Amino acid sequence: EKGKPLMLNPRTNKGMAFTLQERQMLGLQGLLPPKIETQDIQALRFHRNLKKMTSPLEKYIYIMGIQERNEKLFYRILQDDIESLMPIVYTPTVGLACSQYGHIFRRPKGLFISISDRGHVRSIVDNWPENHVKAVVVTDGERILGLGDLGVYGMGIPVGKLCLYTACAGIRPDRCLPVCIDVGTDNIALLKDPFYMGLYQKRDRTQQYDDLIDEFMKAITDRYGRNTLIQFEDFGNHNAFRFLRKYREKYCTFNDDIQGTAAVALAGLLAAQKVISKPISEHKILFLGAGEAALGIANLIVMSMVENGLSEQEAQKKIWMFDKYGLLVKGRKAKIDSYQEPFTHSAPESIPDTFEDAVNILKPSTIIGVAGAGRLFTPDVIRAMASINERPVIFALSNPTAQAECTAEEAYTLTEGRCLFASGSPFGPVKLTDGRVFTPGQGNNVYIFPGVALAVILCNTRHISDSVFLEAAKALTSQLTDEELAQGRLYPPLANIQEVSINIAIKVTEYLYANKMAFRYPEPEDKAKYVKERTWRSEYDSLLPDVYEWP
Amino acid sequence: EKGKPLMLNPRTNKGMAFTLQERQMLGLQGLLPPKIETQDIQALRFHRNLKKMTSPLEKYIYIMGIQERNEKLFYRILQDDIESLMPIVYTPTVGLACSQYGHIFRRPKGLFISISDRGHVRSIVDNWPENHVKAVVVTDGERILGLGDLGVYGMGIPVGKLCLYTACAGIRPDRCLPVCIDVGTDNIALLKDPFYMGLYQKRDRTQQYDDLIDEFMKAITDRYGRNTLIQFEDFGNHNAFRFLRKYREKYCTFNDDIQGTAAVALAGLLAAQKVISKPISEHKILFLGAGEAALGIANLIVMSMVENGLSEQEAQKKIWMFDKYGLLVKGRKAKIDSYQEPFTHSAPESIPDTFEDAVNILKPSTIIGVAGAGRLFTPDVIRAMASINERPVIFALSNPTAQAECTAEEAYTLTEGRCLFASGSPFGPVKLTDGRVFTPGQGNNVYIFPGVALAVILCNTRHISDSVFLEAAKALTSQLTDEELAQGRLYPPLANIQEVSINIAIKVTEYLYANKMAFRYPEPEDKAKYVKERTWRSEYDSLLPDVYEWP
Amino acid sequence: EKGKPLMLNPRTNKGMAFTLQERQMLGLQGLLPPKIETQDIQALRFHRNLKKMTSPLEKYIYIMGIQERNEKLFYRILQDDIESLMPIVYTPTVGLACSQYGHIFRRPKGLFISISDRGHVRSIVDNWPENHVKAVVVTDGERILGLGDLGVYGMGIPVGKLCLYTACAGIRPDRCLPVCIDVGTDNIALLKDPFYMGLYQKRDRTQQYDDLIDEFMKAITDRYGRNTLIQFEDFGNHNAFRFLRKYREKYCTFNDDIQGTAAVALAGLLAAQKVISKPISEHKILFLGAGEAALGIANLIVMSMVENGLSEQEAQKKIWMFDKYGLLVKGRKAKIDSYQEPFTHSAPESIPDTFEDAVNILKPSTIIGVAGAGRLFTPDVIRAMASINERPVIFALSNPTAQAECTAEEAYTLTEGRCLFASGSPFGPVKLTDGRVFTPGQGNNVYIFPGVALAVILCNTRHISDSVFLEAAKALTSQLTDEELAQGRLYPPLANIQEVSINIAIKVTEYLYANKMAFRYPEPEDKAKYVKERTWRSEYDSLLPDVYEWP
Ligand SMILES: NC(=O)c1ccc[n+]([C@@H]2O[C@H](COP(=O)([O-])OP(=O)(O)OC[C@H]3O[C@@H](n4cnc5c(N)ncnc54)[C@H](O)[C@@H]3O)[C@@H](O)[C@H]2O)c1
Ligand SMILES: NC(=O)c1ccc[n+]([C@@H]2O[C@H](COP(=O)([O-])OP(=O)(O)OC[C@H]3O[C@@H](n4cnc5c(N)ncnc54)[C@H](O)[C@@H]3O)[C@@H](O)[C@H]2O)c1
Ligand SMILES: NC(=O)c1ccc[n+]([C@@H]2O[C@H](COP(=O)([O-])OP(=O)(O)OC[C@H]3O[C@@H](n4cnc5c(N)ncnc54)[C@H](O)[C@@H]3O)[C@@H](O)[C@H]2O)c1
Ligand SMILES: NC(=O)c1ccc[n+]([C@@H]2O[C@H](COP(=O)([O-])OP(=O)(O)OC[C@H]3O[C@@H](n4cnc5c(N)ncnc54)[C@H](O)[C@@H]3O)[C@@H](O)[C@H]2O)c1
Ligand SMILES: NC(=O)c1ccc[n+]([C@@H]2O[C@H](COP(=O)([O-])OP(=O)(O)OC[C@H]3O[C@@H](n4cnc5c(N)ncnc54)[C@H](O)[C@@H]3O)[C@@H](O)[C@H]2O)c1
Ligand SMILES: NC(=O)c1ccc[n+]([C@@H]2O[C@H](COP(=O)([O-])OP(=O)(O)OC[C@H]3O[C@@H](n4cnc5c(N)ncnc54)[C@H](O)[C@@H]3O)[C@@H](O)[C@H]2O)c1
Ligand SMILES: [Lu+3]
Ligand SMILES: [Lu+3]
Ligand SMILES: [Lu+3]
Repeated sequence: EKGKPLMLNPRTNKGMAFTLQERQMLGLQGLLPPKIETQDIQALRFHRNLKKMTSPLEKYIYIMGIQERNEKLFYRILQDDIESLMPIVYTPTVGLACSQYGHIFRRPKGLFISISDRGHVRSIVDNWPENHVKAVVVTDGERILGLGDLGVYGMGIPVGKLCLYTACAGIRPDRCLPVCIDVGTDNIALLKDPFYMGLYQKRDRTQQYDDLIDEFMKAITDRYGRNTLIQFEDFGNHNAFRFLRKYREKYCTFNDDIQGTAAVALAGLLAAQKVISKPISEHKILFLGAGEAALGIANLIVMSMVENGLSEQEAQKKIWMFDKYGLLVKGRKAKIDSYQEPFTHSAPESIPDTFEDAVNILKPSTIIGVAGAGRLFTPDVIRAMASINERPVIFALSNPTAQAECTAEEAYTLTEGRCLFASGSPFGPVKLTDGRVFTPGQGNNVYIFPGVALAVILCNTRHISDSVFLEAAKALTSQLTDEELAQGRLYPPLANIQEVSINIAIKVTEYLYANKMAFRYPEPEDKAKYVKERTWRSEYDSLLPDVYEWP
Repeated sequence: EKGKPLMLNPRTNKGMAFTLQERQMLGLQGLLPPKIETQDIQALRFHRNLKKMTSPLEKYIYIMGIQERNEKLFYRILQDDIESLMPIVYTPTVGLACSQYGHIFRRPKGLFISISDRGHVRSIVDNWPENHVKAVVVTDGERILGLGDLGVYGMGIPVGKLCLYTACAGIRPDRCLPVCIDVGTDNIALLKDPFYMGLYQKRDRTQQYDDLIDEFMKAITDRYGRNTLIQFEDFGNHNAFRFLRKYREKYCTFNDDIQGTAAVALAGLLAAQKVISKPISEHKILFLGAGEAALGIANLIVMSMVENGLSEQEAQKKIWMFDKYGLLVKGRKAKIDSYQEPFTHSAPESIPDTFEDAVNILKPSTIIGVAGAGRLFTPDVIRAMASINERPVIFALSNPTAQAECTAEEAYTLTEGRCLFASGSPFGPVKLTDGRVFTPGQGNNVYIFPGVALAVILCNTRHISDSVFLEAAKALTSQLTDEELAQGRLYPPLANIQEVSINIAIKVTEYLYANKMAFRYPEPEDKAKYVKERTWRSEYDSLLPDVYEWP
Repeated sequence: EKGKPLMLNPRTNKGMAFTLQERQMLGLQGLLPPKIETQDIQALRFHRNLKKMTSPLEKYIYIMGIQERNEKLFYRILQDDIESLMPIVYTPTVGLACSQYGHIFRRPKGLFISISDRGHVRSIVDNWPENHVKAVVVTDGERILGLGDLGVYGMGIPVGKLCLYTACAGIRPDRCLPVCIDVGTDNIALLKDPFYMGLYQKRDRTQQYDDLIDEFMKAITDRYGRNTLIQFEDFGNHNAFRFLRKYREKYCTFNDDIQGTAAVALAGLLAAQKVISKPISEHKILFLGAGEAALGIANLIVMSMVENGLSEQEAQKKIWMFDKYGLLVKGRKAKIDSYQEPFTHSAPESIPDTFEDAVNILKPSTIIGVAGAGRLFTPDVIRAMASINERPVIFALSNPTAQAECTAEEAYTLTEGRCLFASGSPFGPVKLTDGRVFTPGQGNNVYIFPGVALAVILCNTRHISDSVFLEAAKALTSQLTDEELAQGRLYPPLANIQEVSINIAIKVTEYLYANKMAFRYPEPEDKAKYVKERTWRSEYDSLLPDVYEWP
């Protein structure tokens, strides 16, 4: 192609950063102003403009705009302050954006397969411009973060992650593809909003539903290969948990909200013991709730507990769960799902009633907050664990900084900095009464999924096993400098999420090869330089044709 | 536009004559043989191959090939050997090819409008790739030359024709458009021809046919401009005359079969007298038939008799018509149509039975053989004219050479050479006993329409007046040379048909301006340069961008 | 893409076969005669036309055009009458066309990597409009059949060849790419040909040459992957054997004029013995030449011998070769090449001054005319062998039908039908005095390269071993009927080359597969239906967009 269609395609457009030669060769001369910018000027003007921006959503709507304008530029700036931009491009700003979706709508971004399209998903799947695709993120928006049902308003999610895929891992922007499935909704507020962008109708939980998913999986694979990466996101547990059991062994899929999480959690717990050094067998982990996040970590734990010569059975018997309906035990009045059954150990002599109550009775070495019900890690709770453990482990991942089970402060200050804390949300250093500063640890999934993703793709791996995430964990934590440890943080600084992911890549592509799960041939000798070589760069490319005089 | 499509479109492609640099900058490198030919080299490979060919229609096939192949090479070749290729790319071989259309089809060429498309003509009209179309050529296939109704097999003419408009006048191909309208055919054979490629049904003569032409008429002027020229062709006398009467002053249209013909005749008819010199007033013209081609002329004659000082009446009264049914006289039994009455004079004392009988009875000065009935211009008939006239004028235009009213020999020899003979069929010189080579001329309409077409175009004339044909006629005649006269031809050698039409273009555009029939401003001063300036080239152009250093 | 480009493309064009719906929707109405044809009427128009043809090259020309205007059709027509068209699209008419290339030239047909494009081939590769290429053919026009250095006039071989890959095996056209590499030329005549379409310089042989080959090999692989099939062709022995050993291991390359030829012969020879039954050990084999063919053939034989409980050494020791410099024995006066040594045995007591002479002293079971010098298997040479052996094997591969070492007649007759004949050129049945008719079997490589090519591709077989060709022969050979064996052919009817090749492919896949060299996963339980599926078709395909109401 040539001409303005060049300037129209974000994948090509370089704005003023187009060289005079191209500008001429390409028949652009006169379509751009007499100025030839660099990628540093263009970028400058950006911050120079993002600053004057007030609200974070406004900044989102701005940046997200340079995505459908100039692919390179958009992504260059991305890493430019990847640390600070991430929270606008993704969490939490995107939850805002996702709620606003349909109002702040401007240009479309992903792929849309509706239940009204059943029987033709393929052709649709064939409507997508991109030739080579390797990454696919899909959601049916049923559980858009803590916003619950958001229908197609949720497509904001796929869009976000795929950005990180590239931003911190180096996956090709073209090779990705966010997708949103529309089967209707349940949010009335959504069913009566003239600005909604999907089929106006209650969800579809009939057989039609699965078949549709089925049809799309095949359509995607059919169209792009069987090794093509398919990440399930924001779904309705039940489905999100069964749609995994089902296809995992059939396709190249994985669900971050589950596997992706458990990965980071572990990493946390891990690095903790690296400083605690407490003989596995004696551990006691108690959960403040039995949901998705829980069951998810609960097993990658057992999994690694077991990997240490422990029988799955005795392993999981070291895992206790406490959800709204009280403590998770045998025979209780409330209900307990199949996934729950294992972690539901026969009732202890005396039954607590307060999480705080439980803590005692059971006496866990560890305690994790995943109930998203605000601050339940009372001062008492903390201060009790703080007693029973010479160095307690507390993890409040609930989000946002509104739902955490507690705070970093109450955490350390109520334990003599004798505890090891980690927050799912962000939290500031903590200097205490003795001039002691404790920089805490935030467990974002951005720590895993992008790394695991790059590996599985560059390896032509055909399936993603749990041992992978379990291995992913290690990879991560095994990135914590002793001083980081000294500092007290159980997660590598979010400033270098790149390299960290790039490293995690390596170590995973290696692992893959060793266990012979990688089919990419022929195996390379230097995976380091291997991987590091395959990353996608924002650095512009000359569009000039290869002329050359002929002797 | 770039890539193979450059090589795929005939207008762009130029084969191995594509310069290394264009190849390189256009991305055609390694798509063409490393050799770089010139146009001549190419045009040579052609004439070399053409040589080893046998049947003309075989050639016509080959040649018409380079058309839908390399626009710029095809034509160069044409005006390269015009006098010799003319009767291949067009009559007579084209007559052959039309009857064979379907068995010799390889690729489509013009625009097809069918009554099945009635109501949507416009849309059809809108599918023609070209943007700027100035000259059109329509036909409904009813009377393809002497081959009659040929259904869609006639589309072989609009193309042939236009080749001349372009090769002779110097008109821009991408500005012409050969159109073919389908309303069934009446040819049973075709009707049963399994390769016939039109609608399988009787010719529709209902009201619909009228509306179609209309819809099309307007649909074309709409999309292209009411100043856009439309030439009617191989049509059916009855229609070709009314449509001519109708849209004449409504659009920029005319008809070759009538208008075109008429002019060329007179051309001869003046080149003759020019050597004869016989006081108009004593002139007596007689037609061997009274159809289309006769009345078409009969009036071009009048107009000029009346231009010389006669009155409409006194002029025609010097014209007589004798068709199959005998002498055309006031009250005669056979039918006389409104377009004949004028020339149907009052019965001369004696009514002749034979054309030769009439020859005496009337005592004409000029004899016109247009009945297309072969040798009816009997040696006697010759000898008679030759007697009663010390300088008889005989015109056998019937075609082909067979239907000819006679032959130059039986004319010149049977007159000692005291006859000014012209034929619508090719005849070589005739050396008699005393040893005198006379080159009888032929009156191809190819002399007219192009040059006029040429002028009417660039003059943005809105309507074609017959006065233009009469004028045109002079133009052509006045091309003659005393030597061309002394040689015996009243028509200029086909060889320089280039200049011949070009030169006519000028003189005609001039006439247009002066009578104000021209709307192209500003009116140049030196018309000669004007036109010679506006003639399409055959020589290659560049596609190479305009690159240059910015100081 | 729609409108004219869609019919401007040989791949998409369907001529009058475009449905009305495709016509209206794709904006083609009017652009095509109002007649919707069917492939059958189209193809019908072609034979009915080809008939009136005469010269064999003429037909060639006529059919090679259908190729550049409408794929599907061309081929449809092709395999329609593959037997009669094969020789026209290929040998022995192809050579007629290579010699006349440029003297016939109309439109480019493949890739062109000149030595002048050195250091840039990649880009040139990048100019090929096809995105997924899987089959490649390359040649340097140095030894194009018994014609010799033909320059870029030889491009016609890959092109043609490719046609059969398709027409015979079922390989997707857009995935095939024929290539020619201009490095100058040693044939003078061409160097003086004003039409010559290549580098008007002497054949470069310096280091630049190989380097270019390499630059290319990767260039291709770079763009189309590594597993991309690369068959060599009509090179100058020398390089053919070297580049062979070279890239053989680093690429999916192979050479038909070596590995292919072989396979056919052994398929002939395997056949013979099936009706001869003479326990290997007692086999003796001579050769009328030691150039290219000889060695190739020879070895695969050795390979099989080996296969049957033998030893490389003795094996070839059972093989002898008599070139134009006497026989290939130890210490002879002429020059023996490295590839020739393992067949240049130690001189037997008396040394043969003649083939006939060597025929006795050696008294071989099998004989093979691969000298292409003509009839050297004289009636004596025949009868002699006839005598010596009760069931003698004679194979005269030399081509055309002029270099044939003998003929089926002089074979079957001068042996009462005691021999096992097999010729390279074409020959029809032979009836004897005792009214005994025998069809002589022809051994074209067309029987092979397709089937295989097809296999390697579909199986992503990264490399092509010799154990496959030999395994190919067996498979081919195994396609013979006992009645077919009755008539006496060692080669199945060319009339069923489709299946033959397909079935050969099926057999090979399982092989490639079972031998763990097929990488395509998952390995299909049914190779039959498997291969049988992915076969390309000549049946047109709808263009209509997938439309459907939304409930
Ligand atoms: N200038 C450019 O845009 C440019 C230049 C050279 C190569 N390439 C591309 O590189 C590819 C060849 O790579 P390879 O086969 O040697 O690699 P590989 O086989 O080592 O990689 C394994 C698979 O992962 C894909 N892949 C590689 N890096 C990726 C990334 N960073 N993000 C997402 N997917 C990735 C590959 O296409 C391949 O299918 C070609 O498809 C080509 O299009 C692009
Ligand atoms: N990477 C991360 O940082 C990350 C990842 C996943 C989940 N999370 C956090 O975990 C929280 C829950 O997410 P989820 O996916 O597990 O949801 P979920 O619905 O699966 O979990 C809810 C569980 O918590 C229990 N619960 C709710 N309120 C309770 C209360 N007031 N007291 C006691 N138990 C209560 C419920 O019984 C239920 O079993 C969220 O706030 C989220 O921010 C963080
Ligand atoms: N530029 C040229 O050289 C040129 C141009 C136009 C027409 N022509 C020739 O004129 C001939 C007729 O064309 P037209 O358009 O006038 O056709 P037409 O059918 O309209 O007219 C033919 C006339 O001749 C009469 N006629 C038929 N047979 C006759 C016979 N046997 N004896 C006497 N009269 C007879 C008919 O009554 C009819 O009126 C054609 O054969 C054609 O070759 C030549
Ligand atoms: N290299 C090229 O291809 C090239 C270069 C210069 C101009 N042009 C073309 O010339 C046109 C401008 O015409 P102008 O205003 O100078 O002319 P003009 O005003 O002198 O002519 C008046 C009319 O005649 C038409 N015309 C001119 N030459 C013609 C021809 N050779 N055949 C058929 N129709 C013809 C014009 O389009 C115009 O409608 C532009 O539309 C442009 O596309 C082409
Ligand atoms: N599938 C087939 O049917 C098939 C395949 C390949 C080759 N061939 C035929 O094989 C013949 C040669 O091809 P090639 O590949 O062997 O090429 P080549 O040029 O490498 O082989 C020539 C050999 O024959 C010998 N020779 C030359 N003249 C001789 C003579 N006058 N007397 C005895 N020996 C002589 C030479 O020493 C040389 O060893 C051709 O005619 C060709 O038609 C047929
Ligand atoms: N209407 C159409 O033209 C149409 C429709 C559906 C699919 N397809 C094509 O089929 C391909 C899917 O192949 P698969 O995954 O089943 O292959 P596969 O894995 O079963 O086959 C192995 C390899 O052989 C190649 N291959 C298969 N048939 C071929 C042929 N006939 N000619 C040349 N190469 C061939 C494949 O591309 C593949 O790389 C897609 O690339 C798609 O473009 C075409
Ligand atoms: Lu999520
Ligand atoms: Lu006409
Ligand atoms: Lu060959």
